[PDB]
Amino acid sequence: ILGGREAEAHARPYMASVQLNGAHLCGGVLVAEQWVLSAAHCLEDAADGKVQVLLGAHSLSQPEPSKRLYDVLRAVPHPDSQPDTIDHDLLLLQLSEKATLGPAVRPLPWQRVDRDVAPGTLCDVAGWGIVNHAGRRPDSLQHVLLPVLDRATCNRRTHHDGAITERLMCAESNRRDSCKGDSGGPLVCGGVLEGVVTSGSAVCGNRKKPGIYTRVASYAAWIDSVLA
Repeated sequence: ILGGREAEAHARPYMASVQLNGAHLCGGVLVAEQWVLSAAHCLEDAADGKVQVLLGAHSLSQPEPSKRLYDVLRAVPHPDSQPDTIDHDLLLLQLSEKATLGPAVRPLPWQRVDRDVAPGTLCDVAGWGIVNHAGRRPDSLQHVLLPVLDRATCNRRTHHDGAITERLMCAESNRRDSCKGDSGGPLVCGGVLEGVVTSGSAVCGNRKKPGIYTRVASYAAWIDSVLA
């Protein structure tokens, strides 16, 4: 997260760290007691690796009473996701057991009705991704409030040049943005999950390249089917 601040510890009890061989790989969001939603490209590399989910964390490294590392019983990338595209970039991870809930671990409601978030709406993005261009990784959860950008403008040639489908949304990315290691993390509006961070684009915090997020409401049928 570039241009943000350290989040209040455990104030986002839905926040998950998707880990590969004990190292933070992607953000994720607890959407049911036993299920974490993230981005498919997070796994599109993992292969042999041991995939786990850390819940209840603020610091990735430091002792905390609420921290709990879960194995994953199944990893379900969206069947239409593809390594060379930003489309359908969702990943559901089933935890080895239902998460132990408490003040620091709680699923977040997610939008099932397929309607766009209104342009200008301020939404919260959280994660442990890099916080500057030098690529330094923060140890504790960061977050930033970003205004939603109208899809039309986001699709302008200088921006994303027609790549933003009705299944995607954008947020402004000027000095503030999600970055490498923030992929899979949640875009939350008024306490509701609306978006998941998609593929890291080559430059973080570039105003001509708005952040791109997968619209969870657009994939509600798919999500529901997996969870059922």
